[PDB]
Amino acid sequence: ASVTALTSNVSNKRSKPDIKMEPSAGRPMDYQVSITVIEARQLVGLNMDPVVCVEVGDDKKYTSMKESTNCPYYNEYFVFDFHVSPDVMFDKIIKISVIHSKNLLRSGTLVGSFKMDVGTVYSQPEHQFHHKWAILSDPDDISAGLKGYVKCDVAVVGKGDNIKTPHKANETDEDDIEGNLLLPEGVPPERQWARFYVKIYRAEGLPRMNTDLVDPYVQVFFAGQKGKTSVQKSSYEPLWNEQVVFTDLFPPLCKRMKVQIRDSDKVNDVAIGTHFIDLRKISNDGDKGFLPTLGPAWVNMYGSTRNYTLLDEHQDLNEGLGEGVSFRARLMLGLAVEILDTSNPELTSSTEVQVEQATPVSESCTGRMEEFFLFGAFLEASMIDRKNGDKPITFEVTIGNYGNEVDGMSRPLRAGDLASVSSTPPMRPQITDRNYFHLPYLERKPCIYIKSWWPDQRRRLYNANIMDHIADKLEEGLNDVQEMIKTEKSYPERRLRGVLEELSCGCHRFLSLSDKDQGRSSRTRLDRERLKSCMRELESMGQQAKSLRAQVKRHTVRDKLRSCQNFLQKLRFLADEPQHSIPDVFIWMMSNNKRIAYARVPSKDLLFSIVEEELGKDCAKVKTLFLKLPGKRGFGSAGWTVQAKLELYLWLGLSKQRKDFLCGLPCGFEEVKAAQGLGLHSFPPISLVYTKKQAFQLRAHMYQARSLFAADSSGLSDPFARVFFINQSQCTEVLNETLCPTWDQMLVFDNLELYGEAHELRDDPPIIVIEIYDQDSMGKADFMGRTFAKPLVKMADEAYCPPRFPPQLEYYQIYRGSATAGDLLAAFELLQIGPSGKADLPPINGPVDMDRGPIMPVPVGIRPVLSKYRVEVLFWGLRDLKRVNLAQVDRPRVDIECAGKGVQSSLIHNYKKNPNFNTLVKWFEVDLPENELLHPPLNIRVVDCRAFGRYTLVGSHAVSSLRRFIYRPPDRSAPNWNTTGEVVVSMDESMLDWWSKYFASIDTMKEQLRQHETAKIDELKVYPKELESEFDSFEDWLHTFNLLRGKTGDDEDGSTEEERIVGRFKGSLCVYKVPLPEDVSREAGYDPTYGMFQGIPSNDPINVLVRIYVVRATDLHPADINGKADPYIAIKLGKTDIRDKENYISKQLNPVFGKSFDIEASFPMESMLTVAVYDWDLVGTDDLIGETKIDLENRFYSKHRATCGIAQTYSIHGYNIWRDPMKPSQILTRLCKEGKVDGPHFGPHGRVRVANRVFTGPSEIEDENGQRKPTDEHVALSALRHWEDIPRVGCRLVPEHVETRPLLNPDKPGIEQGRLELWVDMFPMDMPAPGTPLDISPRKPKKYELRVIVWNTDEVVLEDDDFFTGEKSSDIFVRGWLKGQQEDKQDTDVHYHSLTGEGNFNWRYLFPFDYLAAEEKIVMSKKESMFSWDETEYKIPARLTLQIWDADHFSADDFLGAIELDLNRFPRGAKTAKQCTMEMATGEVDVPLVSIFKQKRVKGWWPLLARNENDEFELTGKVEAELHLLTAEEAEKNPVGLARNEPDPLE
Ligand SMILES: CCCCCC(=O)OC[C@H](COP(=O)(O)OC[C@H](N)C(=O)O)OC(=O)CCCCC
Ligand SMILES: CCCCCC(=O)OC[C@H](COP(=O)(O)OC[C@H](N)C(=O)O)OC(=O)CCCCC
Ligand SMILES: [Ca+2]
Ligand SMILES: [Ca+2]
Ligand SMILES: [Ca+2]
Ligand SMILES: [Ca+2]
Ligand SMILES: [Ca+2]
Ligand SMILES: [Ca+2]
Ligand SMILES: [Ca+2]
Ligand SMILES: [Ca+2]
Ligand SMILES: [Ca+2]
Repeated sequence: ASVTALTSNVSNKRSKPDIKMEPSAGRPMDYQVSITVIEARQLVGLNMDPVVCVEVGDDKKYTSMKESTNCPYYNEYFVFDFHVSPDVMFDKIIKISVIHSKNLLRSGTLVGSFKMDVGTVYSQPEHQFHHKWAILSDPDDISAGLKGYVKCDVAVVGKGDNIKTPHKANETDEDDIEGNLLLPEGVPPERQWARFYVKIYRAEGLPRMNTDLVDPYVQVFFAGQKGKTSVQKSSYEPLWNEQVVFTDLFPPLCKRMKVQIRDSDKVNDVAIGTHFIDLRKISNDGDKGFLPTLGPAWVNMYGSTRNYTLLDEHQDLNEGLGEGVSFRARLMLGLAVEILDTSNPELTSSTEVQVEQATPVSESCTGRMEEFFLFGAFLEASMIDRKNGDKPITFEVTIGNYGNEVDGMSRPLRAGDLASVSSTPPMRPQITDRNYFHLPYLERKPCIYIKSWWPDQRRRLYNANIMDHIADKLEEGLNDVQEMIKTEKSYPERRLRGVLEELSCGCHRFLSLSDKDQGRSSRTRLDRERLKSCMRELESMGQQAKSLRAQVKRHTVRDKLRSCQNFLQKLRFLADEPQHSIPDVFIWMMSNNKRIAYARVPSKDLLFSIVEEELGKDCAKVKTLFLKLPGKRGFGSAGWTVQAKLELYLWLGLSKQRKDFLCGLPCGFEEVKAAQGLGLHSFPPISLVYTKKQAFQLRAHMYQARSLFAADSSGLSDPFARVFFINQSQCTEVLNETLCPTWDQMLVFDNLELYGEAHELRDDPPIIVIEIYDQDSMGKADFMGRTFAKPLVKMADEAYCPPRFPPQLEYYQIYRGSATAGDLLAAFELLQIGPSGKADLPPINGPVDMDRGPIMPVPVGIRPVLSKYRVEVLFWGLRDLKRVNLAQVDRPRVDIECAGKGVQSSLIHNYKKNPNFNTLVKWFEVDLPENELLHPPLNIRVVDCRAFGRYTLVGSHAVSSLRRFIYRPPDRSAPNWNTTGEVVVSMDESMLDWWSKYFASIDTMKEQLRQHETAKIDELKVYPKELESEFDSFEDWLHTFNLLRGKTGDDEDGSTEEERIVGRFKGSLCVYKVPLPEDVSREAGYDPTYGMFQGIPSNDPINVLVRIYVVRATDLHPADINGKADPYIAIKLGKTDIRDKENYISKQLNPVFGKSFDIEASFPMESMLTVAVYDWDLVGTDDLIGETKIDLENRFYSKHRATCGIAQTYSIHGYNIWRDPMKPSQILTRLCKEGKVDGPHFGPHGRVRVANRVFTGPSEIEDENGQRKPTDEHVALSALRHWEDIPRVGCRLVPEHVETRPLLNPDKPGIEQGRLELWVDMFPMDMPAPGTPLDISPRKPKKYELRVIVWNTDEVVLEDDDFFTGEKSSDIFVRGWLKGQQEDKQDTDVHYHSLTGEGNFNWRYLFPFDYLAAEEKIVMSKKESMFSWDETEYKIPARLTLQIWDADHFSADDFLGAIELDLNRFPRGAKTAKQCTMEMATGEVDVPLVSIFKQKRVKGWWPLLARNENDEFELTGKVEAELHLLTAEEAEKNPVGLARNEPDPLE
């Protein structure tokens, strides 16, 4: 590829800071874990009744009990719902266990368990595992072996996540367990046991917790286990030297460990601080990796404010559930992993959590204590919330507990006797405006200085600073590439190649810097191993960056960019230091000593170094901080207002390195120092008095906004924008009833004073805060959003000349919290008033409209150049207009306005009889910018026309981008438009049904979704998503515009976007430049009454028969207390509201409906199709599982012909019968007549000519009896299948299909909780009517009867011992069933007192059962319990179970052995009892497998196995059996009796 690259910034993203006002982390979000326990195999137990218990967090659910099987089958679906933050969510433990003998009084005996947290599932490629086997292990015994496997799906979805879900085909497979384990990639299939020594040494700096002492201990949580140390009573500096040892599998699938200091109290046990150790960050896998190690090193814990209160509203911060607002404690800590030798018998095999005495460590192992100096300079404090600032305001800086004056001296003491001044002097605020204050610092900036003592682990922070510097440059470069992609700047591939080259240079630079301290003795094992890992990963990263730079091309910019995103995330993951050294710096606003708002600067960001890459990104720089409310108060409505805005200079480093700690400040200040600092050059000042000052003038060219927040009940706003710069604020004018105001207003901040000649003021200007506000009637203003900007600084010596000046308008992203609230098209420049005064400034011109007066416009050269455009609007109709106020909408009219100009539609004089417009096409002319990116949005605004000029607003939609509707002149010289040149294109049955072709299409789709990851059945096209997702929503000529009314909801609660829809406007737009050329006009026709919209179909009402075929549903959300649902299909279309409550499928979460519903709807009025799934309830209302909206109006009028899908092949009989009443010849004739194509010209019956192309195919049809007639329909359907290749009006037609539409619940938004497979046919009733609906009803199971003649038994173990003489014997009888123990169990008579294991039975079982051949499942209908309302259909595997039992007269019968013959895959029986061995039933592949549905008679010997105390299989008996499968029709013709009875007796 090309080698040319760009290194510098081109796209001006640096003038748009992405300031996060809220922390944007730890926000709660709806999560869902769906777990489908499919089956289990090879479970360890004797006569076990296994129940799978599935826990996610604390909630646990159970499957049904399967009786007397070591390989049960469940196919049961569980859904766990949570509303928690992602860190809490991913720490939840998914535990899949198998228990037995559980009843109402006794907890079940545990067989085996599997542990894996939610975050392991979420880190999967599709956030899920599909068809994987959980390795069960004994969690209480390290010497125990494998306890079985549980095949299961585990999936995690957040709000708005999309998962490719595989379709539920017939799983008639014998897939390998060991090749499909439930483990992440890189984890070995056999996992050893290991011990996690969480050594806890001591803690320092604890706050008050009783009123006033504290009694701390440390509780450690790991993988669901917990253990705690002793309580060190009455100590702020506790000392434990105690290790908490967990025994768990390695490598652990629960990857976070929660260390938590707690205070012991008899009233309530309370948390002090919480730190999470990430095991990913302290370990590496593979042979080159290392075991999880940490320490002995300090760890910093953060939480609530340390002042004592009786009730703490920020107690969740002490639990680690949010960002900490104050320093709580620091804790020496270590972690070690020792892999246990499980074969060695000397150590104990128990797994319970030990608390032992750890070996104490010295303080010198963490690094020698060094004196750190922190300096601050509050250059500016503005934008303080007026709800607090009636009283004087201080700013207190604290690092650790140093400088915490108000909460007490919990500080050890480690210039001479320099007293730390950590708080600014109090000063009364002055009014900026009605919402904000500012402190009048002016020339006197207050300063702070804090002396602290920390261990000298600066090397960790330096390495993190280097790698975070590389990550910062990479993130800035990727934002540059994305922004120049979005604004369509030329050649983004050069910028991406330069970014990759710079990333490779930084990765090479890290390796030369990080090895300069290898000789340090105060260096943990984690430091050495992580340094080696980071060096290896960054060298591999530099090589991968060079390789990816070699692959960047023009068309491949958009897919190498996400490849660089995982580089960015790997640098961010590696850049976090798990061994904390210096705690973060906190800056707090106070008033009357009450803590109000905080900022938290990371300590490594302020650290000083000689090397530029080791230097922190905020060290010796003026940092813009936005203080926020602590805890949950910074979220939502309370966190909307800016609490404060600081320009805070900060420096941190050693006290030996503080010679240049004032170098980053603006020049021209005099240091005012305390009484201790008189005559001392090195003493830091308590304030700066600036003598230099520079006059400035900021111009805010606020031209336009778009897509703004709606803060009025009409769905609109009255937005005006307030611009904040330093200590001043100015407002634009209020524009009424719009969400896209064109203010066109320049705000001039005259004679500003910038104190001090700032270092690099051109490259780092002060930030501008822009706040939108909805003006209201009696005087308040709703917060409408906030964006940030950086002005283009023009110095006095600079010329106001291109290419830098005048600044162009750019879009600044507006936010309300975290939600996007539109864009602000504005430009900002910061012009210095020179020595000559204001004459050097560019001229300020008067307004074009003289009535505006003192309001200045955006000047020429900054405002966009306008050109004439014509917007042509098609007014197709208005659908589903909801009630405005209480009344109905009766005379609607559509006013469409763009950039002040506009047109109004014809008034619909009566909405009910015909919601249509008399004039279909109207147009207006409007000046729009040359740049298509700067085009203002077009507003659709439907009003209800009452009498006497009184209009009420029904709804409003904002078309944000007009570029979809922009008519460029099409290229008709392309070879696709060529219509000349001849092109030639060439081409046990009676048991098939629609399910045959459906399963064939499902298999074809399943292999087609695996192709890109690297007799014959005619098929259809199964879509994994909606049909709209394939055919671009059928919006080829007709578009939908959802009208909205009411206020937009908040980011957490309130209204939602789908609730605010009060109607739909049907129509299209076509925007083109004026004048349009005449040849372009005649290429598009341009009839004067239709404009650009040629080929528009008839607007008249037409009756349409809508036939909805509902096939099945998958993964339905449970809506009953038993974890299941009783789904039925409820379809709403127009006035027809079918609710099929009589045909519900009871207790099924994957129902097979097989239904068809006929609804006659008057199109285009009755066109919103709502197919819903409802859980039927015996008492109370039926619950909505989910629903989908299909919008048949787009389907009916589309050029894709979405009315009826066209089949792959044509026939008039059988499973592939042609559904459409219009034959393929008629469809081809209609498509040629509508498209004005010459044709279809049928010559001989095997060919047709459509335009320049000739199709050929078979020429004869089959009329159901083997006889043939000549026909034209095969070649017509071949032409219809290749209709996309037609040159002039060719189009990909909709095939016969089954679409998978997600089911959405408004009560549980954002999470898909169902997948309804369906398809919709539409037939106009003025055409000939279709026939009967297709029989897509589910397959009736074929009736069978399996006859199992148990002849004899041999070598049965003798269970009984004689009480008087002592010889062994056994009362052998055989127990057999096919469906279950409570439904098909039959026992032979007892062969009493067998002294050798030989039994003689000659006993015939009969097992009548219903069978589905495709699913290989026995179908049976039975009640779930005795107290149940209805019979439930169950599908179980066809498995014959034969068991040997010993009959006891005075006790229960004793289980001896069993075999579970799968009737499709059971081994062949041996010819004699001698040839029967252990290897037939176990995992040896050398024994061939036989299906009884093919062989139809198998006689032989089979082994019966039982597990002893050593958990191994042993041969406890052999049985001779004669399986003989018959149909029911064969069984009635040849009847036999039970046991030995007539007919066909047995001896
Ligand atoms: C007394 C026995 C209580 C047993 C526990 C209990 O509360 O059962 C509620 C039952 C079942 O209702 P659902 O299946 O919708 O609740 C399940 C829910 N949708 C979910 O999915 O969580 O309803 C009634 O008894 C009728 C109430 C209204 C009567 C007018
Ligand atoms: C012979 C007695 C029959 C009694 C039949 C009866 O009353 O059934 C109602 C329910 C059981 O109904 P389903 O679980 O099938 O719920 C149906 C569907 N899933 C729903 O959601 O509603 O009974 C109980 O809860 C305990 C009753 C104890 C009565 C002593
Ligand atoms: Ca206490
Ligand atoms: Ca309002
Ligand atoms: Ca308002
Ligand atoms: Ca229910
Ligand atoms: Ca129900
Ligand atoms: Ca209900
Ligand atoms: Ca016995
Ligand atoms: Ca006995
Ligand atoms: Ca017994």
